[PDB]
Amino acid sequence: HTLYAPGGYDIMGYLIQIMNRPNPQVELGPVDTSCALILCDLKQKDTPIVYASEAFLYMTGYSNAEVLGRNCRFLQSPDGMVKPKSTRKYVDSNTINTIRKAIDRNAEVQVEVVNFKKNGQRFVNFLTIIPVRDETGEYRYSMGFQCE
Amino acid sequence: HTLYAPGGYDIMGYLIQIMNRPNPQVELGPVDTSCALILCDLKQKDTPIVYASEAFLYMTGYSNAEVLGRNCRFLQSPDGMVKPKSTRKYVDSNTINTIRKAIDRNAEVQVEVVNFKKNGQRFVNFLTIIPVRDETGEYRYSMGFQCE
Ligand SMILES: *[C@@]12=NC3=[C]C([C])=C([C])[C]=C3N([C][C]([O])[C]([O])[C]([O])[C]OP([O])(=O)OP([O])(=O)O[C][C]3O[C](N4[C]=NC5=C4N=[C]N=C5[N])[C]([O])[C]3[O])C1=NC(=O)[N]C2=O
Ligand SMILES: *[C@@]12=NC3=[C]C([C])=C([C])[C]=C3N([C][C]([O])[C]([O])[C]([O])[C]OP([O])(=O)OP([O])(=O)O[C][C]3O[C](N4[C]=NC5=C4N=[C]N=C5[N])[C]([O])[C]3[O])C1=NC(=O)[N]C2=O
Repeated sequence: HTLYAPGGYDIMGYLIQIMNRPNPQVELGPVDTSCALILCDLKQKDTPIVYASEAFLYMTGYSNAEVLGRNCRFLQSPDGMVKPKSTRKYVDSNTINTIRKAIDRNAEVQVEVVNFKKNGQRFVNFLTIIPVRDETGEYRYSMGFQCE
Repeated sequence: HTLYAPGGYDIMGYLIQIMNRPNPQVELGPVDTSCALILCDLKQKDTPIVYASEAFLYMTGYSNAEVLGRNCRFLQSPDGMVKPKSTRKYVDSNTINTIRKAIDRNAEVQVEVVNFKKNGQRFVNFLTIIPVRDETGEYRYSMGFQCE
């Protein structure tokens, strides 16, 4: 059965994997459940978000139906309109390249980035993205760790 | 919360210890952030709840103040009144028997029990209880996974 994971993903399992991941690159610190986190599909074009907890939804002001299927970059514009390769007027291009390259290289990244909520409120997001290997060792997803 | 998840018992740590238990008696399956969690200390009088995740609070409609320091059986009555060794007038007593026995033998139990929310709403609770063994063999904590 899958009664304890209606979201569709064993988030507890990927967090455990990260906790014990060999040679931890960035310092994650304490994550439990109430943490604002999301999971993206690396095996799907533009790494769409395939799971958004809560906390994350509450924080960003977005619903589960508003974020699932989209790339987390929409949080970079006060109107949630962020196209790939484009130039953000309020977010450091440098920062996002660090995130971009780390992701393509399956490398860990931890930065501070300017994000925006649905209503348009700006805020600093202490983000960290750690790739996740599936049952077979291949990196199929990436877990997102957001914090205001 | 501030960073990602500090204030509290090492819940993440027990979830890890639990998934890696090489004696699976019951099947937990995948677990996400929607899973209501509670940690109980079997060595304290009447196995009181020492930790309750927000999902549990949200599910049972009670607050942290209201569930902390108490035995989860309070959920077996629409008014929160459930004294030990007493006959409940709604619940299936076999489910209540099975649970208690399991808990006394430090055995994993998985049932569907009849619970009640703060507002009186009745719900079927897919309850799974797994005790955590100590590095010394002793069982102090027991983790409960509940989902309507
Ligand atoms: C979000 N959380 C979250 C969670 C998870 C699980 C993942 C995988 C990622 C996030 N992110 C990041 C977001 O999804 C995305 O990865 C990020 O926006 C960067 O990637 P992308 O594809 O948007 O990059 P793009 O469009 O190329 O823009 C970069 C920027 O840099 C300039 N650029 C381009 N080539 C360059 C250059 N500068 C210098 N040198 C070269 N060679 C461009 O002009 C662009 O402006 C999350 N994002 C978020 O904001 N918040 C989270 O919580
Ligand atoms: C709750 N979650 C949760 C989480 C965690 C971590 C634990 C450890 C436990 C739970 N539970 C269970 C609850 O706290 C409690 O353990 C459970 O209700 C059983 O224990 P208890 O103390 O209530 O038993 P009691 O009072 O002895 O009553 C048994 C009952 O059965 C009948 N009986 C008694 N002797 C019998 C007999 N029938 C037949 N033969 C004999 N010899 C009587 O009718 C008794 O009244 C959680 N509980 C919950 O409801 N929801 C959760 O999510």
